[PDB]
Amino acid sequence: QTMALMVSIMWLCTQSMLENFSAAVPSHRCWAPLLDNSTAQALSPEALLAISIPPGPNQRPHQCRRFRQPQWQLLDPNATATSWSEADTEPCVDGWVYDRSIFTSTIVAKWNLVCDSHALKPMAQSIYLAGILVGAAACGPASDRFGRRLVLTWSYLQMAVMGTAAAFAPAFPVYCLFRFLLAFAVAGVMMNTGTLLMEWTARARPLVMTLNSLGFSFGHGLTAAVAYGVRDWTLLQLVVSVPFFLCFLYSWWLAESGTLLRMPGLRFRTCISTLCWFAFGFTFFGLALDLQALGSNIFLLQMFIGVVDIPAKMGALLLLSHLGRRPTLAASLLLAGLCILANTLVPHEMGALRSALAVLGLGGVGAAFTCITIYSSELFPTVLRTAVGLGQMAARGGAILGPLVRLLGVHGPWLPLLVYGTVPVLSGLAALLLP
Ligand SMILES: O=C(c1cc(Cl)c(O)c(Cl)c1)N1CS(=O)(=O)c2ccccc21
Repeated sequence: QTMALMVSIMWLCTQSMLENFSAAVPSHRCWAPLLDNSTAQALSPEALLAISIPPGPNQRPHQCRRFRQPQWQLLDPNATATSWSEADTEPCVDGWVYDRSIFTSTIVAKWNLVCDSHALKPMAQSIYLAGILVGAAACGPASDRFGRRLVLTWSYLQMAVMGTAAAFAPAFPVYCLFRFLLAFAVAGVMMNTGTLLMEWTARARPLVMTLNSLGFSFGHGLTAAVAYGVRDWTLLQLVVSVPFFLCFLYSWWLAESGTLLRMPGLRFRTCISTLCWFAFGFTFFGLALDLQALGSNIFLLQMFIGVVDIPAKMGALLLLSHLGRRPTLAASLLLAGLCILANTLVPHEMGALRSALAVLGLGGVGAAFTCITIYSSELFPTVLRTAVGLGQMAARGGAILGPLVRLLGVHGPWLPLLVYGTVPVLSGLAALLLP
């Protein structure tokens, strides 16, 4: 049934977007004696925070440095500001405390993802996407040998097990391994769902496709409410993985009640298709995992993303039927690129406009994915149609490289978004030359 696959892809969407909320970084500072000790520390907590922690980014108290001694010189206005020396600070060693207003417990606040380990969250996303790649590369022969239903049930069981395991992970490497196995099973489910929806009915192939995307969509759209309802990441992952335990009931139908010629042949079409897939995967998995910086409210941002991505990718099929395949694809790619570029061009004070631009860019990359996945079925004849698998592998590689460019935020907060806006523009300019 199509409804079962839609529910499955919606829950896989919740599992995928779980990383955007469980790895959210709140405003943090490390333990200070004049702010977290007993009453003897004294009134005016802002003055205590100012004299105990030097200023930092965005004219805020430094989230990564603490004063070893209380600097009373900055509190009295008669003295010159920024008079403290660098030697008076200590490397924020006494452990970090986090704001429990928005999120009560996250993977950043649990394992102390701080300056020295700030690359762990993008490294965790990269490990997840590498697990996705390994699963997509491995479950192929497994599905061809052991059957699609058996590997589907095994992947569902693995998703459930790894979800319940990562919900209670005591260490960071163990959590990374759990996420790697969960991503392996996610990729297995993805491959099986794609292989089944490609040939269950198909003329109706574009309709079925539009459909699994209206899918991941209703998804991010429902995962925002789930993240808003459950403030603890452990119980959040638990209640996200329980639906997979429920879907495991359909195992065994209720108990019975090669192709390397894609590179030399059509090399131009092959490289262009792989470039578009790489660009889409890169942009999507680089933007959909850092929504905290793209908007002011992550939940409202995701809800707006979904409610605007529904009609865009709905009319994407009308555009494909009326205007063609290449023109609408190039137009959507250029629109997404221009939106992500204007997201950096606009100042950060226009939060609503930044959120709107991010939503428009995500809708554009979704429409571009729809266009390219409809066009890949006609770029190559039946003899060459594993070009689709090669494009999928290229998109997975782009997804993997996605979080790796986010490390450039030290050189500037706009560089990752600058790349996320520049890559789709070049992708559309290259796809414009398609026949
Ligand atoms: O990862 C993939 C993916 C990769 C390949 Cl190679 C595929 O063939 C397919 Cl169908 C999906 N995503 C991530 S997503 O947000 O679910 C999402 C939403 C909409 C379209 C694709 C897609």
